[PDB]
Amino acid sequence: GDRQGSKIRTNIVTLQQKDESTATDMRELLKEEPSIDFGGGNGTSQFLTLRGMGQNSVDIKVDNAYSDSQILYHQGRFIVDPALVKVVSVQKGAGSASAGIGATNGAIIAKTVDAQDLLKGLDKNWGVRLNSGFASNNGVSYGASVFGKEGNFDGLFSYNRNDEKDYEAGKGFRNVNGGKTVPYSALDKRSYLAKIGTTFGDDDHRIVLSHMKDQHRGIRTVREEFTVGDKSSRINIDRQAPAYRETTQSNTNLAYTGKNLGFVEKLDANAYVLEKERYSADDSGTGYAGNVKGPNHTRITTRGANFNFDSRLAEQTLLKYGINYRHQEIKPQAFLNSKFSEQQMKDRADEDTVHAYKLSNPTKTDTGVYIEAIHDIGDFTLTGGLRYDRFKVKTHDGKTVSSSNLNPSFGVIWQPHEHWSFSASHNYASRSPRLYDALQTHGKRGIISIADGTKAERARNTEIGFNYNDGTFAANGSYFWQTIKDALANPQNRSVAVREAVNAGYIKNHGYELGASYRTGGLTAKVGVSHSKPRFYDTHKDKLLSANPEFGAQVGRTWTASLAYRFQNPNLEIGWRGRYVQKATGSILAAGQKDRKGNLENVVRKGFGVNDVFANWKPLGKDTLNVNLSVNNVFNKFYYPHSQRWTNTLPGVGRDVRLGVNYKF
Amino acid sequence: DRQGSKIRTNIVTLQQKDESTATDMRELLKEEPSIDFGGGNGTSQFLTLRGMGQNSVDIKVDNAYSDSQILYHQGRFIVDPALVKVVSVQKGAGSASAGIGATNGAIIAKTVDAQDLLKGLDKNWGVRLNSGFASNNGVSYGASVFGKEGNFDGLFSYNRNDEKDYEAGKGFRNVNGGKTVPYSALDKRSYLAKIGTTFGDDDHRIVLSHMKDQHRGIRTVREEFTVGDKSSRINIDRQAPAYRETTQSNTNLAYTGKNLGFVEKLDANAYVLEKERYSADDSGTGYAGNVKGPNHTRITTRGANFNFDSRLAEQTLLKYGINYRHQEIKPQAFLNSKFSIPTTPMEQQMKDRADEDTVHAYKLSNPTKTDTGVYIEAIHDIGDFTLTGGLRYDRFKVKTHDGKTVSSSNLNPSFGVIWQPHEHWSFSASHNYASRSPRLYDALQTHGKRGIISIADGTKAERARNTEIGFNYNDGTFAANGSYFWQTIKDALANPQVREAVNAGYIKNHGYELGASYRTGGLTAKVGVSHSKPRFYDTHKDKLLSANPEFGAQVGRTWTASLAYRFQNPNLEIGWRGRYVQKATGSILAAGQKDRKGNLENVVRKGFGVNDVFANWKPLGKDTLNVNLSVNNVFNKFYYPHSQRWTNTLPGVGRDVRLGVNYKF
Amino acid sequence: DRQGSKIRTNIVTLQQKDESTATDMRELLKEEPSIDFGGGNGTSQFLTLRGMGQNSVDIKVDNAYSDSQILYHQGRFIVDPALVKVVSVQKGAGSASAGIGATNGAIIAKTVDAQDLLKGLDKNWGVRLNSGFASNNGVSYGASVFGKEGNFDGLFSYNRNDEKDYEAGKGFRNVNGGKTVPYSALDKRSYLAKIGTTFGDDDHRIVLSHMKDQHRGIRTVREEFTVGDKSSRINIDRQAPAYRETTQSNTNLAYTGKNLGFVEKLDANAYVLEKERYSADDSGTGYAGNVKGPNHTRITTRGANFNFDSRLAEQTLLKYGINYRHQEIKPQAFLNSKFSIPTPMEQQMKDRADEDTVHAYKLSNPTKTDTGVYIEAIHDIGDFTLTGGLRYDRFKVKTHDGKTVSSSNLNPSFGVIWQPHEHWSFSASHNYASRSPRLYDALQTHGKRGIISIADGTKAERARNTEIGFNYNDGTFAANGSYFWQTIKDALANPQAVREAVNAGYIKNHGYELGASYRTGGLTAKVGVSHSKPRFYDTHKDKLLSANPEFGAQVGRTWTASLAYRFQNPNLEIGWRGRYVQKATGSILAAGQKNLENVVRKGFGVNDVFANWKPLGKDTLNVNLSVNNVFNKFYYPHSQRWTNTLPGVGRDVRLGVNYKF
Ligand SMILES: CCCCCCCCOCCOCCOCCOCCOCCO
Ligand SMILES: CCCCCCCCOCCOCCOCCOCCOCCO
Repeated sequence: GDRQGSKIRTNIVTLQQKDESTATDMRELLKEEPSIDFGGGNGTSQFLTLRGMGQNSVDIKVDNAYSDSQILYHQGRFIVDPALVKVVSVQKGAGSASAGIGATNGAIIAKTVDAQDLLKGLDKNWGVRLNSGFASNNGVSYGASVFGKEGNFDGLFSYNRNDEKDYEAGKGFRNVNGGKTVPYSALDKRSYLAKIGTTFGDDDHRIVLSHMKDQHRGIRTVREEFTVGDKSSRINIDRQAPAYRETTQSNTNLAYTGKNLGFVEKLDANAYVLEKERYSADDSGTGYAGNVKGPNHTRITTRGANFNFDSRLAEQTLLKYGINYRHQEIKPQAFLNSKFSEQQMKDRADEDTVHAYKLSNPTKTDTGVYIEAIHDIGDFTLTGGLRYDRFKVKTHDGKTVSSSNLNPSFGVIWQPHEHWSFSASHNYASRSPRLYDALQTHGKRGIISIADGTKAERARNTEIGFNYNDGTFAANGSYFWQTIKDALANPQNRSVAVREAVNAGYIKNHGYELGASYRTGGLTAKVGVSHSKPRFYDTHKDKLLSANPEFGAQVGRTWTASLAYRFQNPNLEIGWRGRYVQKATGSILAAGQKDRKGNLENVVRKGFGVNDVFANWKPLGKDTLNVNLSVNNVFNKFYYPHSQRWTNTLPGVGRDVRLGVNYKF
Repeated sequence: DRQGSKIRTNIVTLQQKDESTATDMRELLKEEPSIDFGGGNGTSQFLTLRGMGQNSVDIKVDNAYSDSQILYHQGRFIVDPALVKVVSVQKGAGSASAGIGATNGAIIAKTVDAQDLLKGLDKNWGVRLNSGFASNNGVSYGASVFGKEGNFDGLFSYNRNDEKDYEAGKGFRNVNGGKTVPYSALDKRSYLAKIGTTFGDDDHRIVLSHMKDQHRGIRTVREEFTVGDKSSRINIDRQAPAYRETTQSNTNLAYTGKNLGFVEKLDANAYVLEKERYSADDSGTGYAGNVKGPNHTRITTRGANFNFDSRLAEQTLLKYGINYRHQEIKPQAFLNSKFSIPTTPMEQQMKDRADEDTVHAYKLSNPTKTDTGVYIEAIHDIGDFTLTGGLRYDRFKVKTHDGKTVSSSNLNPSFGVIWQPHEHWSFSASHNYASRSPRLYDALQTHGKRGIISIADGTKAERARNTEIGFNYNDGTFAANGSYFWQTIKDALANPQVREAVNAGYIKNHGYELGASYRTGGLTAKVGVSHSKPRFYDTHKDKLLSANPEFGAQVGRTWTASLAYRFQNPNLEIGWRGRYVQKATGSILAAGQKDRKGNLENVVRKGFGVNDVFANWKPLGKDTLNVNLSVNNVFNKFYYPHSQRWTNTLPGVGRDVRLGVNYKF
Repeated sequence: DRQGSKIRTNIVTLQQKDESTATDMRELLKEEPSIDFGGGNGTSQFLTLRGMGQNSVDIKVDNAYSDSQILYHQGRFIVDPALVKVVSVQKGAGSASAGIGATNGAIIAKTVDAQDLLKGLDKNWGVRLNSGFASNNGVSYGASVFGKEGNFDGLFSYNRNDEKDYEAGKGFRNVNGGKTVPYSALDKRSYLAKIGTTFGDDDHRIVLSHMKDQHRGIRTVREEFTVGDKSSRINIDRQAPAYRETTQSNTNLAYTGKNLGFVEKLDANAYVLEKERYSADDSGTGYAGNVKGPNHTRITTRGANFNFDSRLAEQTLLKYGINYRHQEIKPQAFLNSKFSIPTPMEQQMKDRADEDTVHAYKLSNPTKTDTGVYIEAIHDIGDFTLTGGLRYDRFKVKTHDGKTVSSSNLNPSFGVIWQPHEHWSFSASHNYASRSPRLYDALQTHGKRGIISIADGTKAERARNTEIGFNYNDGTFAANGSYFWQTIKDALANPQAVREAVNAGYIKNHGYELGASYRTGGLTAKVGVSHSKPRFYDTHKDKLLSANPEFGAQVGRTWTASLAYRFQNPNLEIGWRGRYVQKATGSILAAGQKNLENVVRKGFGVNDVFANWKPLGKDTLNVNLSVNNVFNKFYYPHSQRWTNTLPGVGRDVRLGVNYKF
């Protein structure tokens, strides 16, 4: 099983569990997980943090494809729709050698659903699955899926839609027209999956071809992390200029797995193309896009491939080795550059420089080779590995800078008794600079480059853990220490017309997680707690590190608990679930954060509890029909989650009563 | 049905509807002489019952209904008959169990169910496909899947009707000199999703339902008009056509329990009904505040109804229950601050300048209206008399967009007698009181850019006093019915008095309806005639009632007739149908209506007659396959219907040849 | 087929199309040397046949076709092959039964039917799913449901093809220095709805059918160009991209009765064809009158055809029938009143009197009515088949000023086929046909730029097409050849404040086509070449004929070939396909196009490799892999303007799957 205490949590959500839930986003789906925290709002209003660390350092992997770029820092990076997914797992902090590219701070890892998963409940080779959803606060959802198998072939198509209105925050929230809803938080969210696959050669070989699309549309504000405030605020209707928007994530993926190949005992490979888009119907009121009148379209394309081989050197020792490749390219619609604008000469001088550049699409190439030995001796499992990682960054001025890193990793698990493991690991990993914001790449605000020696961030993550499980009771614990050198955030002047990415500091993180469960005769009891302390230490004279929630947030210590009971007759689980986040204090920046004026901020944030009760009934006895009812945020709590800025941005959803149905025939 | 012609239950049956070629209520209910629809597609249409408009008459689907509107230049939304299984009608003030607002009657529809679709089939699941062509000018299709497992049942239906600009009858010429009515094309879609359980000896049922009904296309600001000459008020610039979606959605939870002791039967309903207007650009829409780019306007209607039947004795039933409805209108944004009165002269701009300040100073909230009623009704059979007594207590509460709140309440008695002396005869009389609360202002004007719309301090509900008599003859071959009615309605409200909603006068209506039918060996013959005379008497100094079609129309005496013959081999029915409306004369306003420049309008409306031939064949003898052929408006008559404005707005559909197949397996 | 190469029936089969990865006609018909398509996506494309453009060549689906256009800066709409079950081609002037306007030929397509989809299945209903992936750069999918109960049948197909800006071949650079062609992305959707009945000993059939084909995306004013440098006439401002939908719809009622006695066969068709352009904002569109906000422009085409075959004797068939078509263009609004000539004085005064006249016109939707009656006798004697025919064609044009002008024509046709041996045919035909004036551009009909009328005597174009051919086929080897000569009198192009459609010259064309094939046990080899020479000759003093690609292009001599092997086990065909077009020279204008242009168009080759696999052996599952333009060749095709408009798609790797159950 999982034996690194709490640092690798495999299959946190299973498809069969997910079908008993009423959630239609990751935020509600992973709320029992204390180290994970989502900001408020719909879609890409949301930021995610893991052990306090943001999506600058934590990735969401679906079918083993992931970008590390972003569209705009006033919104978070795209979070996949769980309707597509069959499993979610998590890996925290710096990973081992087989972990892939950029594993400094960890990842949400998801696999899309397959034909065999959907056929599960049925006694035949094809099937249909319908679902619908109703939410009082305030949405409607449905989907369908058709799937099957003939000879050595299988396939599926799933369409899902979730049409969500402006959500009502908890009690006491008032929106400036004096309503209870959060302006421009409506989103029409659609996804599809198309898969075809073949399994051949004694079932030891499989090729799967997959296309996924995940899309959000609606009238959204420039800056999705805020709504519209009072006309006297910086977040008023004019500055925030809502306009129709679509933001999309698409992935075509080819995947192969072979087993018992003689020359190797298992091989996994993946080649994909991931597209991230922003489309806006009018960008006149969008400063960041260069105020581009009418439709505007921004792309990020990610091409990747991974190969992974497992070779057995002896009954007790496995050798994993492989290679990762990823290329990312950002495409503005048009470069804007030529439009960039008593001793101002120095400025006309600057003006003439920007105009003089001829800009190209920025790219970034990451590649890595790795080996890992996993050796079992006595009731110890020892893991040794190494990665060699290089990147190359070509910014929009054509400037190219690369570097490379050698990253060792060591891990021990000890399992003395059959109910016990204990763990320790010491993992190094590196993470290449990120390209600037895709939406700002047109270069209208000046040129964004990279300094000559700039290098990758490099993490040294040490941690210990234990797992207990005796079949009734379970528990796990993790303590971790993280240092990351050469952190990069905002660019340095070389006057503010031309700037360069630079290493600018270091990062500390440390903390703990506990979890326990109790299982008997239909009763399922659970508790968990997590606290961590991300800190960003400026090292550069112009202090360029950032408290942008993308990097992290100092989240309150977080408790979660659940209590559920499953009746033998009728087949019905009812239960309660709560999440309590304590009061939090302090910026992620050790020197503190400022305020557009430049003034110290006394970052404080309130604790709050959210409580939910739910029910799953299975009127037919099988998992072919699920009727689910939930009432989330029972007490209609008014609150702001912690992973976002601390000023009063976007509250949690007020109370919400949901009825979902899925049905398989 | 024994109130002569005042309650017509099941005017349209599903099995009849499958033999028809109609795709809207207007064509479906054309044999009904008291019902009249204005010209044009979708919400261009106004409906009148006994000459009374959608201000006083509601369409109820699954016992959910709003009384609000989007904009007075269009009619209120008329459900797609593709969704429905039955249509019924109740005219004038209803009895106590009728629900909220029953002063003038209602079209009442129920959506289709699993058991209705399984009708023709000898199994527990099925599919239904349909297809339609219309020469003038459209194409339609749909599919439906439905079934039953254990105590469960469900269905999904999709229907689409893609209609082009229609050609009017002969001699119509459109201003480019074409024969089609500009911007009358609509792409009309509907869905139904339902899931239900029947349990407990078949005496209990819970059904959960979602319906969506949507029209899209390039439509004019003001759908009651097309585009006229560039010299008219209805020219291309003023009418500024643009893409639009207008939508009716309902999620509905319905419960019925039977044989529960003291309660012989219980019916209950809780629902959320959404009405929406979406426009892709509202720059040329004055009424929306000339809002540039996309614009959404919402009306949300939450309701619940509970209804109990208790049996006090074998001949007496007691009905009692409670109705609750909350309506809330949501503009996309209040506009308030941009209130502006042009100079254009005149030299009394003074007070203007003042009013401009008045208006910018408000803070506006979404208007709401809450209606609630408790009622009791006894139905007593003695000798060959059936007596009905009832009472309703109704209250409302109106919160306008300035936050002002005004309520009132009413106690509404109702008495009804049916006498059935012979088995072929009934005679009837009723004396029914009912009330109807003020309507909220137009949803699309709620933003307040044209000024503040409030409600005066003592304003109260309209109150109807409807007396009527009737008879029903039926001997198995020959049938007939007749109704005479008289209607007084006190405290009529129309245009506001910052302006406020006030009571401004009273309404009269009287008239009659006769019908008769003749059925014997294959032949079926029918006739019907109806005439009413709605009159609106001003009481206020500013004359404040309105000749808007919403309120009503003086419609010509209307005759309908049909003759059809069902052959036995093939199973084929061929028939003629005709509808003839005589010339009508006045305004609905007793003192006369005035034309923009304030002059009295000499309201005159031509008579016309429309003839239709149709055929229904059943190639297999069962009802599981219908092939329907029709030609409507055979003589390609050019005319204007009466329920709309009298100037020449939107003509009837010219001649139209239609083919429709439905098939169920 | 026995007219050498002039009539190619069933060039594309449904069964073949299912093994292909192509999602447009251009890639589907690339092995056809006489057909050439311009560069770009959707209506950026021009078609030529024997060097003749869409001004004279039609696309007929289910025997319905318009001859009107939206705007001359884009080509006429080309149907999506996802709808079709067959494509066929008829070149030059047709015989009498060919329909209206058959001066220069037509691509001919039939939409798919229930029986075609049921093909591989052993039951009365079925589903078909498909998906596509394209590296450069798109994704596609669709679904179809279909069946049969008693005497009746029906189908619904939906198809969608979401295409990104395409990357051109190597060395192309776009002005932001990318490799993609700006605004060449299109979201392309089609659906088909059909219901039919077959009755009366299977000798009678009625089919009702509705089809819609639609392209949407951000597109430029003038789709034949992208966006060039800000110093060019094709810069971002002039080209003002904006959201656009362009749509072809057809509702069709079709009847066929057989062996009805005297009448051996009857085919009839009555249909309504809609062509539509919708734009979200036309402010930067000069041609639409700079109409602010949404704008939509329509062309409606109502037609009917009736065709009878009567057998006068075992050896002689008589065909006769009648063709009717009405076309009406509808602007959103006439604009007429705002005509304005920019500000010498002596011309100014003329100018200001001009706008007064324009402003006095009250304008109506232009219409055109075409009708024709025909008879053809087909007579078989010895090993000769002789064909004699006659058409009488009239038209009536009502332009936007209400002016009406008609003419009529009597068009004879003669054809001989001689089949001396069973492996041999030889052919000749001498066919006259006429083609009525086309209405001005739909999108310009508003008349803001002035009034567009028709001169008093103007008449139809009239083609005299003579040609010879041969067909060899012995079961293993096959070859065909065609030579043709075309003269067309009274060509019309550009108008003579108030301007007038006129006859302004003539057109000549000649050339050849040759094909050859070789088929032996799984192996299939094919080659072809085609060369033609369209030439427009001004007759009018103001030189009025046009070099726009609508009318044609001097394409380079074109070679195609392919080589494929089909293995028995697995059921896999792999092959190669080439299309090389030689360098070209010259205008279609005999006197040259203008400031005189020396027209030169470079040659190029395109190579593709492809595989089709049937993992189940039935035709119910096809897995398709192709790589088109393997060597990533950078080029401009010839059926477009010679300047450097829109290049060939670069290299593109595709996988497509269809499955039937
Ligand atoms: C618009 C983007 C969203 C749609 C996603 C689909 C796009 C196309 O993707 C291609 C990937 O292939 C999926 C294969 O599905 C087609 C084959 O159907 C299944 C037949 O195989 C079952 C064999 O028993
Ligand atoms: C200018 C006039 C000529 C126009 C002709 C165009 C006609 C358009 O045809 C297609 C649309 O048809 C829709 C109406 O459907 C009529 C159905 O009649 C068919 C009878 O079939 C009997 C079944 O046994």
